[PDB]
Amino acid sequence: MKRLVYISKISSLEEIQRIGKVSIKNNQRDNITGVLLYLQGLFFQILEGENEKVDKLYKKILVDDRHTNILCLKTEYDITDRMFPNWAMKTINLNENSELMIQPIKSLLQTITQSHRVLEKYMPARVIYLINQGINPLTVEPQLVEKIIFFSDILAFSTLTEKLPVNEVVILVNRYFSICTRIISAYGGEVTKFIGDCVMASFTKEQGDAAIRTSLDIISELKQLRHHVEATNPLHLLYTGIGLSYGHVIEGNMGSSLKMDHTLLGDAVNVAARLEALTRQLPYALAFTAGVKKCCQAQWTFINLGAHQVEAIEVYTVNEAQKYYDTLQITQLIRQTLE
Amino acid sequence: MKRLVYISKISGSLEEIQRIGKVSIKNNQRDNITGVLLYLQGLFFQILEGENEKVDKLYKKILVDDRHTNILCLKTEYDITDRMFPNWAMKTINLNENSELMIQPIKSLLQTITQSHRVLEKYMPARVIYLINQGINPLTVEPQLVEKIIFFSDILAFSTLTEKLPVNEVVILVNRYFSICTRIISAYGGEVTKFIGDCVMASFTKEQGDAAIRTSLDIISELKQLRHHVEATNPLHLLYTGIGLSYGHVIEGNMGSSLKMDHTLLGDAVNVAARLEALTRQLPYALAFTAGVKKCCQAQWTFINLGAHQEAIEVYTVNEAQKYYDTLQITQLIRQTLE
Ligand SMILES: Cc1cc2nc3c(=O)[nH]c(=O)nc-3n(C[C@H](O)[C@H](O)[C@H](O)COP(=O)(O)O)c2cc1C
Ligand SMILES: Cc1cc2nc3c(=O)[nH]c(=O)nc-3n(C[C@H](O)[C@H](O)[C@H](O)COP(=O)(O)O)c2cc1C
Ligand SMILES: [Cl-]
Ligand SMILES: [Cl-]
Repeated sequence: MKRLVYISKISSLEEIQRIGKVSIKNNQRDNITGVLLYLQGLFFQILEGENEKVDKLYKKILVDDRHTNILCLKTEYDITDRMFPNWAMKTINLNENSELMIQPIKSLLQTITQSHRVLEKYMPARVIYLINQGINPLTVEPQLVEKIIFFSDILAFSTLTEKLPVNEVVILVNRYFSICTRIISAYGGEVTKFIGDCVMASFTKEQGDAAIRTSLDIISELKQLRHHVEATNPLHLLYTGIGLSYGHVIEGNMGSSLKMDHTLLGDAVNVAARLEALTRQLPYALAFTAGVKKCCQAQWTFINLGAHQVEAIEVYTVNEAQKYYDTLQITQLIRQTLE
Repeated sequence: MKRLVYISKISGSLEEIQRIGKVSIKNNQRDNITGVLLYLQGLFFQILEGENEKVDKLYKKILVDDRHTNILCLKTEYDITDRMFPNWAMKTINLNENSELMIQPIKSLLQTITQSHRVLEKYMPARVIYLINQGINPLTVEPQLVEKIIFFSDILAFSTLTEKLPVNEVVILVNRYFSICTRIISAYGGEVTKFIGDCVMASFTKEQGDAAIRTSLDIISELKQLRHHVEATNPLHLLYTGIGLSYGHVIEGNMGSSLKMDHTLLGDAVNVAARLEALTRQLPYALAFTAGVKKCCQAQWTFINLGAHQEAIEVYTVNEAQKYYDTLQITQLIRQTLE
């Protein structure tokens, strides 16, 4: 038996009662007990029952359109007892509870949960996934894994920061991060960090083609954006270069009780970064290693760009990543445009 | 009138908890402070309301109390119209001793969300924790151009250490290095912003020039003590660092999309500090910084000019940062030891 807890965000009061009625019916049939609280636009649900049976329900609740931003906070895998043996699904509306002695607990709960939701927006997606799976991020051991590492950043970003107002730079950076995160995630990748204007992400060794396609789609969407906007919009000057590496990296949660983070340790991270920087002096906006190339099964036109020093290593690209522009001219054009 | 909420962990008894309750009633009666103290599973929740001078005066007293630790103020309300608890000088509730069944769901939800909250706090940038502690929602703060000293430190010959050490040995070594850097940076008023691979990124204000140099020297010194504290079979015996400091304008604030948010620092100084840390590999000093950092220093260091490096930039260090070893020889030692 196992018991899990999740919180969610509500997307009218009668419909909630309908939910509760359905749950009472469905859960008694499956020996599932639990509770549904709601307060100030948030849902709280505890569910317990047979391991297989709770999972089917949770999948239904996940795809349910009535709530969004679902996060499973805790899972307990071999519970000796149930917490609510008699409740198929007790609905408790903490909004219309006016009892004074419950008001401090209720107020603290709302404050702490809202604060928790704010913090969730800064978490690495890999930690959120771990928590959703019932794994303690603080105790899980890091592992060596084979990964494709993705690095991209904004062309001539120092020139742009030098010549643009604060809000313009932030709007531009936010648009860039938005387009990178959306495309990376669409292809199954995971964004690791933003470092300045750099986007760091990782794909699995089975996602070589997806990484190439992510890189091409980001470049392609930037080119569209550049001719979507007027020439007074800074977005008209947004270009990117992309580096990809493949290797062994130690993935996990690192640090101390004072400060934690999710990190990838290994040479491939630095190689991807150097390759991304190398695209400035290349006729292509995407550079990757032989290891990345070997993870690809599609019929790309790989182009060998010789050995370069980051030891020297072979550097490849695909034909479709070729620049329709000259890079040095572009940075000068950016400089002159901002005069 | 001011109302604030905070949570804390108990350091290190029912009669002692009730003694806290009685002292608070007396003092709060004196200063027209009302509120609620709540205890649950080694955790403290307290709500305090009153006029500004008195609640701050009490809060400073509460921070220094040795009975609780890891104090975080979650919300602050200013010039409030009403009191939330007009009639309670200090109502102490021990939810551990509450056996009521109807309260058990809310009590369980509070414990779970608070414990998850404390875990999430560890992953936050120190600037976000700071903003929350000031009763400011970090998500509503607008980015600002500010003058910052940027700090970068990483592990020497880390590529060799990852290649030749087991995963668990690498993790113990990186955790200890992160543990040491975070403690010292934080002790000196610096803010750790994130870990990138084996690198620690932090920022200091322009008024903390000496504190940043002292932070760097202290980390180096503590690594030196540790290297001779341990046996030669311990990976910690081979742990060295290089440190880079830069000074310049950076944009600070929340950036990204609905898919991924983060606290980022945008600016030329971020890249410069990273390159200077890497530059220490080929210098007889473990610390390298720009001229702007040197101008932020009021203490009488022996600054040493290491010329210009790559537009070129001028590099400085302090005589105190000199290595008692040759760096190439130390790298060869690291590889020869691991055979
Ligand atoms: C917040 C929330 C909690 C829910 N909890 C339960 C639950 O505990 N048990 C249950 O059977 N259904 C629950 N539901 C939704 C129903 O599973 C779903 O609407 C219905 O069962 C679909 O019926 P079907 O299986 O015939 O498609 C919940 C929905 C929401 C939005
Ligand atoms: C969790 C916790 C909550 C506390 N709350 C209050 C409080 O609300 N009011 C108060 O005067 N002291 C509170 N105290 C303790 C104060 O520091 C107290 O005034 C101190 O222990 C004794 O003060 P005194 O030396 O001036 O007599 C609290 C302590 C703890 C650990
Ligand atoms: Cl693929
Ligand atoms: Cl990382």
